[PDB]
Amino acid sequence: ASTKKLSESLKRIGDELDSNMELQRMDSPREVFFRVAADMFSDGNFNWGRVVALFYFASKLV
Amino acid sequence: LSESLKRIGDELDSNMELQRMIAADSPREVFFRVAADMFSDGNFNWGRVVALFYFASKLVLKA
Amino acid sequence: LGSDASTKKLSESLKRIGDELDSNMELQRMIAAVDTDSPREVFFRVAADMFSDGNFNWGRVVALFYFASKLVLKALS
Amino acid sequence: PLGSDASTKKLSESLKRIGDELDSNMELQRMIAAVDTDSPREVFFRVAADMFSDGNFNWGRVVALFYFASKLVLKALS
Amino acid sequence: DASTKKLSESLKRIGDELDSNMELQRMIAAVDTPREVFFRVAADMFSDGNFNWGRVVALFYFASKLVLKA
Amino acid sequence: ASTKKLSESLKRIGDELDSNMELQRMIAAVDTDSPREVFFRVAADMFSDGNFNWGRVVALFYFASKLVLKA
Ligand SMILES: CCCCCCCCCCCC
Ligand SMILES: O=P(O)(O)OC[C@@H](O)CO
Ligand SMILES: CCCCCCCCC
Ligand SMILES: CCCCCCCC
Repeated sequence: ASTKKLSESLKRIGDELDSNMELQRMDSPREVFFRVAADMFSDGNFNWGRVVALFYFASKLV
Repeated sequence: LSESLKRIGDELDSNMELQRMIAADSPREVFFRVAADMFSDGNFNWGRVVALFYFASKLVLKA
Repeated sequence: LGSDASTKKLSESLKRIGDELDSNMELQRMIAAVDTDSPREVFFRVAADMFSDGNFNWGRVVALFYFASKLVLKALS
Repeated sequence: PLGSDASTKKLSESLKRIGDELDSNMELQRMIAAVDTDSPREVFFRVAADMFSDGNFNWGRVVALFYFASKLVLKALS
Repeated sequence: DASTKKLSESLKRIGDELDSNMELQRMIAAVDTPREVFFRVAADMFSDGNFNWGRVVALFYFASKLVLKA
Repeated sequence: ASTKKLSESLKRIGDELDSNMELQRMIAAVDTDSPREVFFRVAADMFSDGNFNWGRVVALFYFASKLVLKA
């Protein structure tokens, strides 16, 4: 029950990110990444979850 | 999109139950058990992969 | 441009290991036969089996990395 | 529900056998343990330079060099 | 084989100029114990909107020395 | 603030790298049909002396990464 309560949480978070935001929204890879990254951190909040979402976004374009 | 990656990472950062469940040893064995239970069904959507990476990246900071 | 008894012997063994990986015909056939349907399920099935016995050593990580990188290239074309 | 996948099992069983030969090759681990614990960047370069001295840059060699690199980073870490 | 000599000699001087820049080494060493000063420098590096690749490598040079101290 | 001086030095270094026309000229003159062999021959020549300082690895990463864009 220990690992099961944690995996169902991440599984619940993962599917709700996949169904809420119409993702897979995707000319020049480097520019547009730094374009959204500058807009992600216009407010000086560099929280860790923002880097993780920005990490996957960078690997998507490659 | 810029606000999409923002609120996605923010709500994942603010889930008090998730941050409490992550705080609950031997990191690699639990990560393998968590990853095996996450994809016990047959869907490997990006959100689960990101949430597993977010769990792994948080799991390596404690070690 | 420089060697030693130990480093030269170490280099030839790593070179022999890497060459036997790429020339293992049966290994290359199994890798080339993976489905382009979902390489994620294949990668998960492989990783789950490689760490099912509760044992984790870096040779298996390295072998999983060799397959994952080849799986990425085949799924690109 | 993930059921069976016999062809993937043949592959994962082979990769698992390959990774265990690397970890249990006592001749390889002896050579890895017996390289200078002083300048790990230097010995890594000389190994890499000799591995690709012949014009062959196949991916299996890169992975074998990455394996030696990964073990090299751990020895200098402990 | 000689065309390599000029290029490798320039990259060699670039790397040595980086590590032997005493003012730069002092500034990198004067940081505090973590991941947030990296973003403070990063957002300060790209505030003019220029994301040319040389700046990313220069930031990688700082981050790698920053992560070694950790 | 305190990081302002360091941020301007890294930004200056990055701008000097990309604007070094003689360096960009040499990187652009690399054989596109064998970028791997050119890289190894440059890397072996860079460390032909006994020095393996981290700055040289970063410079090698700059040349290698620019090599991957053309490839
Ligand atoms: C004491 C020097 C730091 C230890 C680094 C060892 C890593 C060697 C492998 C290099 C791979 C790029
Ligand atoms: O020759 P292989 O082993 O396929 O690797 C080549 C790859 O590194 C780029 O083409
Ligand atoms: C112990 C199995 C870990 C496998 C990671 C799951 C990633 C699949 C996309
Ligand atoms: C050849 C890969 C060098 C990176 C070493 C990483 C060690 C874990």
